[PDB]
Amino acid sequence: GSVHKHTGRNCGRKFKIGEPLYRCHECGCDDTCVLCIHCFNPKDHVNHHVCTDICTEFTSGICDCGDEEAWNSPLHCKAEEQ
Ligand SMILES: [Zn+2]
Ligand SMILES: [Zn+2]
Ligand SMILES: [Zn+2]
Repeated sequence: GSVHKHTGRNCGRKFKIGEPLYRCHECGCDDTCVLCIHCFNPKDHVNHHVCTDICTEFTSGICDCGDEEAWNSPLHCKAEEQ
């Protein structure tokens, strides 16, 4: 897979139509806190309650990975791995 890391800053990537927005009940500050396909690390959320929403004309936004206000726990962005 190809990767473009956002290290030392937030992701902020705008979801493309059709993509999942991931939320985690445990990690999210609230229900508007979301991660993109590039960032969501399944390892961070094994014992967690995760839901996806799907990007449409009316459901969109930007990825909160790297924005510390959005998360209760340290996230390990998927893009940073190898
Ligand atoms: Zn992202
Ligand atoms: Zn990320
Ligand atoms: Zn989580």
